[PDB]
Amino acid sequence: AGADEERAETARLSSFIGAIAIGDLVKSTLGPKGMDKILLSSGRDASLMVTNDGATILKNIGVDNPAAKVLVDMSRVQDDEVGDGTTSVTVLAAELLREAESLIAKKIHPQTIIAGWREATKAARQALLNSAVDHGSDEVKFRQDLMNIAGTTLSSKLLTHHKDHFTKLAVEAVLRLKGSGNLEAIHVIKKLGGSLADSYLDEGFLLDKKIGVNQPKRIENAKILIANTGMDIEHAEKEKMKEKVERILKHGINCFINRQLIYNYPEQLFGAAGVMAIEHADFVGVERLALVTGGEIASTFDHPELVKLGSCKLIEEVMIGEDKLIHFSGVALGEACTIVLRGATQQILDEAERSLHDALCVLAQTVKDSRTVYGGGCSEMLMAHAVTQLASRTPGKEAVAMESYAKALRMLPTIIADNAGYDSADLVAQLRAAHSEGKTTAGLDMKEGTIGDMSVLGITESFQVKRQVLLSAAEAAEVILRVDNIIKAAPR
Amino acid sequence: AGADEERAETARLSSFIGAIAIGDLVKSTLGPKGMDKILLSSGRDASLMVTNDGATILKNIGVDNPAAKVLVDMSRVQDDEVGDGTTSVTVLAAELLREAESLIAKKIHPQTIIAGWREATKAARQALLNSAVDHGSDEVKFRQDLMNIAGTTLSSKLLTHHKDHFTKLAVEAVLRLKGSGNLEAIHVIKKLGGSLADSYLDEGFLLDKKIGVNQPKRIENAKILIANTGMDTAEKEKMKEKVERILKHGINCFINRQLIYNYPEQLFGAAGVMAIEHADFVGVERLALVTGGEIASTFDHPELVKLGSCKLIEEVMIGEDKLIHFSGVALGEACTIVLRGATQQILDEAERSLHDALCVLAQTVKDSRTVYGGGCSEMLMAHAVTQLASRTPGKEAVAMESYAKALRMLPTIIADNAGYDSADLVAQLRAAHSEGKTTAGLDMKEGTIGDMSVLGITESFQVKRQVLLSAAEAAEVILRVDNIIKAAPR
Amino acid sequence: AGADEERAETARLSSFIGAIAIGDLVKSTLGPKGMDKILLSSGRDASLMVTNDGATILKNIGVDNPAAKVLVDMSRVQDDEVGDGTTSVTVLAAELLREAESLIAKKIHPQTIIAGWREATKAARQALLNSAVDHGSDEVKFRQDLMNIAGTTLSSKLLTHHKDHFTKLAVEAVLRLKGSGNLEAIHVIKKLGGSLADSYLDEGFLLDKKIGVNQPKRIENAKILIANTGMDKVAEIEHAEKEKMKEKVERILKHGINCFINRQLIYNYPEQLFGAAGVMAIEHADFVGVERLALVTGGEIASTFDHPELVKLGSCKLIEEVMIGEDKLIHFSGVALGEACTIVLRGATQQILDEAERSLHDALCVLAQTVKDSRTVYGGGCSEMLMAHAVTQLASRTPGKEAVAMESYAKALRMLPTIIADNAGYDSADLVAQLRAAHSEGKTTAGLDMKEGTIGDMSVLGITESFQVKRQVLLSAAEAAEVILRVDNIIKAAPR
Amino acid sequence: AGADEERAETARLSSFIGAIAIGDLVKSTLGPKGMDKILLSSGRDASLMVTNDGATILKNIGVDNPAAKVLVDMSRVQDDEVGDGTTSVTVLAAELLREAESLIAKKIHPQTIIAGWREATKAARQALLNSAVDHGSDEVKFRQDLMNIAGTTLSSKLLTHHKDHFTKLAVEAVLRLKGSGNLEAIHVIKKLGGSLADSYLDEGFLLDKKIGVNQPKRIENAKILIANTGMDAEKEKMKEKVERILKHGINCFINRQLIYNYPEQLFGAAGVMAIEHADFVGVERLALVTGGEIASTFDHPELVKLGSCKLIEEVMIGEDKLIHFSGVALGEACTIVLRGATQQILDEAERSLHDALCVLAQTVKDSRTVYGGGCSEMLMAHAVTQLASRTPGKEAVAMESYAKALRMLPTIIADNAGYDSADLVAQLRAAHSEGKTTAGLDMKEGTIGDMSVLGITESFQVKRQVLLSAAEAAEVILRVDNIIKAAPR
Amino acid sequence: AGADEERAETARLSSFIGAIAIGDLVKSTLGPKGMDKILLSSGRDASLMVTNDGATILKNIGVDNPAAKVLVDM
Repeated sequence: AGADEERAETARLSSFIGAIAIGDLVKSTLGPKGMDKILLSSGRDASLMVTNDGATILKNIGVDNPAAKVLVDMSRVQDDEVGDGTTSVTVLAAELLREAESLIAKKIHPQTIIAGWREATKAARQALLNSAVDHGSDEVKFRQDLMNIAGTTLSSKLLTHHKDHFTKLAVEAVLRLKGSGNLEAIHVIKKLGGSLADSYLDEGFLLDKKIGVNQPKRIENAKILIANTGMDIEHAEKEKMKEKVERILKHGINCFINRQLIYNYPEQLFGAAGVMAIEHADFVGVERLALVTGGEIASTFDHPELVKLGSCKLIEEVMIGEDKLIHFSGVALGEACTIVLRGATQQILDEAERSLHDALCVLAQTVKDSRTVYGGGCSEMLMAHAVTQLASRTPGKEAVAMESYAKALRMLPTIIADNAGYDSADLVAQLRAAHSEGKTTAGLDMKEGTIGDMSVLGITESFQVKRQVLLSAAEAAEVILRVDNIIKAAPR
Repeated sequence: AGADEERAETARLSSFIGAIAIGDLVKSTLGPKGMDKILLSSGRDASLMVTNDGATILKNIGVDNPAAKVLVDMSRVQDDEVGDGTTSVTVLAAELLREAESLIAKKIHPQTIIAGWREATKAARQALLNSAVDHGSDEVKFRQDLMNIAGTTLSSKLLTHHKDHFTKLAVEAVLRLKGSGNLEAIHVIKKLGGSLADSYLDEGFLLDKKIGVNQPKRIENAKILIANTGMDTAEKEKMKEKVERILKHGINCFINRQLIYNYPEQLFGAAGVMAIEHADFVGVERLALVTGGEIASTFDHPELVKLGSCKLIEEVMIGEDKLIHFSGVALGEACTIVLRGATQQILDEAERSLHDALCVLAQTVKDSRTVYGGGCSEMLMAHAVTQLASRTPGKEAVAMESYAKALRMLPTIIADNAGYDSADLVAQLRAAHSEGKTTAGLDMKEGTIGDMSVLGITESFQVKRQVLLSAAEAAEVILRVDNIIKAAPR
Repeated sequence: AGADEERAETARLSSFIGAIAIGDLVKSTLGPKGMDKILLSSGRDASLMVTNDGATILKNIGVDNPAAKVLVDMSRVQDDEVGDGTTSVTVLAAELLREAESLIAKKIHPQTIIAGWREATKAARQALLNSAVDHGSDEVKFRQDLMNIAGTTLSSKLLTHHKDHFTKLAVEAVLRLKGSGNLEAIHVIKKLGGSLADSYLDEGFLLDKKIGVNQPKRIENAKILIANTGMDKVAEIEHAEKEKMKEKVERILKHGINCFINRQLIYNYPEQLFGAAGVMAIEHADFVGVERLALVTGGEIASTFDHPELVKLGSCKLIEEVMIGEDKLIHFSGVALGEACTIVLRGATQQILDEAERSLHDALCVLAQTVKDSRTVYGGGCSEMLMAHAVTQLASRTPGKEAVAMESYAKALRMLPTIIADNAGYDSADLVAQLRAAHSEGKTTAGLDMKEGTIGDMSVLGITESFQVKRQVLLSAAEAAEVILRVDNIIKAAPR
Repeated sequence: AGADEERAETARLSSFIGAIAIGDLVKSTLGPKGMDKILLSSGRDASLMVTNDGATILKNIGVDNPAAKVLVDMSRVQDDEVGDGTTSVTVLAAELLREAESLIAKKIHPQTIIAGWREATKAARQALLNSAVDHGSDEVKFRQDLMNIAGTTLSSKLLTHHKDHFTKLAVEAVLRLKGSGNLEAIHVIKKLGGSLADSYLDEGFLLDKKIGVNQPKRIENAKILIANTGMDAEKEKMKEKVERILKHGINCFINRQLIYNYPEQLFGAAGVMAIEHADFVGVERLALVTGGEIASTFDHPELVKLGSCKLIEEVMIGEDKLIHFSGVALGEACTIVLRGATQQILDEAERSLHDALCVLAQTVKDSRTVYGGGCSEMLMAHAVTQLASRTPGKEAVAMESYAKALRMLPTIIADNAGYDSADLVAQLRAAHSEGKTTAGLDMKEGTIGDMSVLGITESFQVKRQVLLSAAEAAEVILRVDNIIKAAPR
Repeated sequence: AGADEERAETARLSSFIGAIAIGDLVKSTLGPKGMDKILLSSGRDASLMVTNDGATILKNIGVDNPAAKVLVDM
């Protein structure tokens, strides 16, 4: 009873406890019926932060003494190349530690057990495409573009009553995204007001800056000017003023965008002319705009006329249910487009700044991968039936490592059933029988409380989440299990 | 949170902890690789006692706050009609608690789960007699009398070097005592002197006493007199009544259970009669069944109301201690085994094992059925029970599967106390049983798997049927009782 | 603020700790230059008890909570079938625990190693029948009466200088004693003076008492009387006292009474009578001597003054009060029975002369069966080195697991040569290697000669060990100590 | 001062405790079944660092009062000029301290026991000398150059899935440098940019620097100039440098310090490639390669300078620009150079090439190796046990205690395999006694097998350094007189 | 008992409490005989604002640990 001082057995437990504590908070977030949580902290925190995405909160806060923060940091790298959907990778790693309890009972070299990871690779061969799956999106694709994985990513997120519609909108954005040059030039801004649609799709670019209170409300047959150099004895200044206007009247210029500080003198002049300019426009938006507007060659005040190409469908500032912004539309190119999101309404609403970035990635993979797997636990039960056989028929050493890996899969069906509110035990017996039969389409239906046809619901998981999780699941852990717990010092 | 008031889920956990703690101490006492343990206490304990037998130590002390004393008390009722062998019933009852963790996931009501226990009855019935119990042990029996179950009882006891030979001797004792209808006339004394044989079998009853330093050494065509009332009590009249009745009978030996009066004693020496003073009553009762008995009352006791055996009564040196031998009983039903041994705590240890060796063998003759030991029975049942869970509809299936799962730990427990990797042992073990060989089991000495029959290890059939149905009913009452509230006695 | 708090590996330590504590006290005792320790306790203890014999002290006291009393109890059975010599069985068992530190390093299954204990069954038995060389003793035996094992038992004792002579004396005591009669009525005492002999042999039983200053110097064809009850117109009553006197003298004369011994106070009137008559009486005689004496004299029925004549059986040879150099003591001697006999050692109130009494009981046991066994082995550790050279071979011979346990047993014999030499006052390191070469060569007689400072001929010295002590020690020790390490953990829980 | 004064048994104990703490952490790290380890520490570490190689972690941190740090420090000297492979030198040294508890029973003085070390030589020498182990290493050798010990050093480390091949490359480097002692002038670098083989072999030395944006890309029949003093009226310095330079035909300038701007303009037009703040370690090694020169003041060019004129150029081999020095006339010194895939594993390759390099140079020249998997150790145990009986008075005590120590090593290897060592300990003993030096513990087998088939051989140097260092440390602290102040610093 | 530690079901109660706490202040305002509330805040606030309009006051301040700010914004 009691005692804190780490050597031998105590060493494993600190890592063991860290893994179990995080699993309960993340478990609620999995699949179609996930949950949203709020957190409050003193240092560099304003109020409770509610993030649906597990990865965002783990990076943000280092709450306590036990070791687990380093494991958390690594997940971000995964996010850049795929990331989100639902947070499941951390959970599988945590459950790996649970049978370590059985390891003391084993009473043999813990490190020998590492051969189990090699064994896991054997499991991996068996794991690979043995579980029917779904063929996936051809490229662009009609119906299969969405009403799939994005909805699942959203399911945990607190907005899915109307949000699933929003997700459906997002695949349209990804299809246009491919071809130009991987992923950049994507920007979306949320709106503080609610509507049934809850989102508008723009054919151009969305920006939020204004020259000043004075100037005409809207421009047509717009000409766009982009300058690298700022507009920045007093009589000599007037010459700078005049050159700007002289070149400007001739073109018919409707809008001027400059990436940096804008000199005050021209501003007075623009208002009389009827030309709208933007001060300190961000470079990333501008560069994107150039693709959209046909581009410009930006240099010194010589920049006007022919060296400048400007799209002209329409540039205007449009009131959008509350916070108004400038909309660039009708781009001749058509290659780059912008999405405007409207939120449920709350602190959660501002996540839309970088939420889309997480959203773009799951949809982009679905269209790009051209492969998928069946949703709501369909994949997990089928694989579990196959793995149980494998341990029994491999004699001696080979059998112990494979069997332990196999039971890990059983918990996932239950986690989905438990968040459903239906009985987990009733669910387990019925679930296994349908998968055993051979119907890969059949899966967990939370709404029913019983097993049903997953395909009818339309919930499917993309192919990348299943192959990648399996490859490094057994590689990240092995460096750690090679070790018991840490070297000399007198920690904590 | 954290301070002793318990309700619902917190109440269940205390029961859970008590079961796990007991299993680790008892596990080391299973089969051929079992071990001896010594416990020390202060306050009405005398000091340090060693108990190989799990049941004896558990009954003696209620050590701490967790609740398990009542569960412990039950094992003794089992012991008189079967008991011992090896202690396995407590372990199986304890492991049933582990499934309760999966139970929280079930999250509603554990009670309909109980239906699983009757499902368990099919599993219980299905594999313990399904391999090859054996056929025989019809009566007295030549070779098959031992080098079987007694050895297994001894298996849990390390002393089984010299000791397994001792075990072999015990069945000879059971053949005369067979029936177990009435267990009585068996007396064993350990002797302080080392020898390879370690024990001697006496054709009768062994007792340590002498009249005094006078009186004849040996009697033949012996007549035996036992008196309920003492010789203690004009005095000459008591003397003459005793002599007159005595001479006609030819009285060879007199045994009295209490104080003896001196006047009689002078008489006995000249007469040629050997008398015993303050002989223990329990020996006397056993003796009565043995010699046809007698009615013990006042000095009218001699002649016909008394019956006496006619073979041989003499005092014979045993090792380093002087004892008297009663033998040649006409009845033949009751006889005595005398232990010798090296002499130490262990020699006193044999006292603990006597009332263990005797019970197991008695049961083996009556059941006429047995199962393969060394864990052979346990792995086979596990393979068969896995199929059953899949067959049954749903909720029942969930409960049926969990019971099957528990059998897996036993192969592990035998290997774990043996000295070989538990993980490696399980994989190789299952393949042997799966194949179809009943004889094959766990060979602790080997470190792998082998033929159990060669070693001579078998388990009584009766221990296996009783453990299965009884465990179900006992487990059923604890899940059913959720609220346990108690305070310190006084 | 206290507690016992121990788990898993610490539990192992409790078995470990008991063995180390016992070994340090006993090691000094072993061999020719042994050490004597006095133990004093209060509360159901009297004073100054010092025991040379390791077995006697361990049995008497259960000092503390850790387990060790049970291991101790085993040694007494060994003592019954052969006895002592020097205490060594406990020491070897203790060192077996040291390998367990190695066992954590082993880090597999400590119980698997326990298989070695099974192996020890074979290890102990090859130890048997094999080893030391000697022969037999016929009966009575002139030269071979002693100058053998008693010197060996004594070697542990600080006593062996003048005392080896005392030891020689003890077999004379056994020769008169010999038979299967028992070890009965053997009494030996000590006296406050210094002489080369340092001891004397009394014909039969020693008692420190006298009737009074007056009375005959000695009695012959003596009759011995033992009484349970004590001797304890106005003028006629004084006359009546004389009546008690009358019965005592008139029937005392018919018997021929030469000595009266009473275990209590004695009335003064009879005392005058005994002196004139020629009869020697003893006031407040010790009861323990009396019961023992009765076996010697054939006994008697001790009741009221009716006690004389036939109910009394006195043995007659010589009862006298004799000079023991300083003070004077009375010798019963000449017992017809022959079953019981006595010898006298000299020292008294020295400091530890009472340890001699403790020393004495174990020493007597050694001599009594030397004649009965008729078999012995060479002393001075000659027997121990030879067996040790042989056992190294054995560990290699047994496969796998068995070799580790058998090899440990072999090193146990090595320590004895070192202990014998170390207390001698010579360098232990030099002694061990020179010793091994002589035994290896093939000479059984050669052994450790402490006075020499090197190796010498044991047979000339007169030091031997009973064949029985070596056979039994190897069998019983292995099987009995087997029990101790078969159990790794001894615990329970908590009190408060 | 500090004044921590050591007394008899309380002096010995500090040495005893240090040895036990090190052994448990290092034991799991050994050979094929070797494992990576992580550490979190007080003070300035703030996080968990993972180093497979035991030596790297021990030098970085000096955690507590007893001094084991100095024992630790010694292992690096071994690592730079021989070294690693598997960490066992520290483990064997630690195990000998346990016996000292036994030694108090002996109770004379430690020094008498010290006789064991003369006999450590006789018992052990027989042990190394029990023979086979080393094929012979003829000199260079077509296939025995590797796929042996370097591969095993890598085995404890993960990079081995594709880096076993990298290890193979390293032996080629050692063979060309054989003779005149050992190691000098060996260096290794890694480049970001993937290839399946993951390596490029350079016949010369690899340096990562460039003169500037301008200057000829490739130089031919190059002359090398090394200056002890930096380039840093001003025009006169410019004039002296140009006049001397043209006659020599100087194609490259290497200076170990800061370089002045004026000469730089001249070098581009001249056709001479110069290197700013060149590393001294590369230069000294390079000097053996180019024949060297005496570096003085600008008077230095021509005869007082000796340059090698084969081929110097800066080559784009992938991503980061590097400069290749090639054509060593001496032949005594060469480099190697490594490539990768662009992975964490690749940077680990840098960690183990050093490990591979040191082992082979010593393995080839010493003409000795030992059988791994405990083959050498059990055989050694059998020979030593009879030896104690053989020795006289003062000889027969020290040797006997040393002999039982060897017994533990077979046991440690069997457990890390996972099989029961009890069965293993004497089954193993019977095979060594028989006469097969090639037989030993087979971790993969789970019992005993043929070590030679496995291909695990240990450098003879790794085994001598460990055994001698093992108890010398034990005997020195117990003796310690008039200790002064405290802390290794 | 004795602590403010809360999880899952007890956790729900804090959400529960926020809704009840807001209702008592607002109810007085809801009709033809309302009260009037002032609310003075210390730290980066300009004077105490006394508001009879319930919507205006809930939006202006995020007073404490319990969560109700998000309900208010809509």
